Amino acid sequence: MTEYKLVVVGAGGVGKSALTIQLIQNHFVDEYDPTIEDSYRKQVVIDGETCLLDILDTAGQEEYSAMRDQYMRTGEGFLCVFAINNTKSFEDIHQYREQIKRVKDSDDVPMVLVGNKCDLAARTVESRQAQDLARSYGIPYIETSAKTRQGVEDAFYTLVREIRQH
Ligand SMILES: Nc1nc2c(ncn2[C@@H]2O[C@H](COP(=O)(O)OP(=O)(O)NP(=O)(O)O)[C@@H](O)[C@H]2O)c(=O)[nH]1
Ligand SMILES: [Ca+2]
Ligand SMILES: [Ca+2]
Ligand SMILES: [Mg+2]
Ligand SMILES: [Mg+2]
Repeated sequence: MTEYKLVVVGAGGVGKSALTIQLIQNHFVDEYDPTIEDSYRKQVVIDGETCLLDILDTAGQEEYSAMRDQYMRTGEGFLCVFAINNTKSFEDIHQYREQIKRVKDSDDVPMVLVGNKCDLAARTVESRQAQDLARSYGIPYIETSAKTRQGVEDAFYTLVREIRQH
């Protein structure tokens, strides 16, 4: 069956782990344990196709930036996550995209831009700003909440559907 290698990237604390765990395990992780690098796999049906999701949950703490080249080489599609209440995290997206672009020697890498924590009211990144950023990369923008499950399946499934367009 078809296997899709997804890699979840973004700054510390934006909710990469919570998003992934909500998707695979269907619960919300409230506590904050910084990730080094974890792998998750789950067989799922997407648009009638039975497939395997191979998801790499990566480190947002910059001390581990050295590991980025390895996973960027392996991954087929990248979920670029920021938090809507964390401007700096949104600004950090460009540094992730650039490295992906270098490593893949491509600017048609399957990606989805994700604005997570859309359940919180402390918004400093407005939807339209993120929409504009994603437009410049030629990718979708999707808002999520790992807490309420809003948009979680759509984000990852859209990433799959982007890999398929390539
Ligand atoms: N309200 C709310 N809190 C969230 C959401 N996603 C994550 N959080 C909270 O934000 C904190 C950090 O989440 P986490 O998933 O660990 O972030 P991370 O990006 O995986 N961190 P790291 O890069 O260090 O591995 C946790 O306390 C988590 O509960 C969300 O959608 N809504
Ligand atoms: Ca919990
Ligand atoms: Ca692109
Ligand atoms: Mg994490
Ligand atoms: Mg503003």
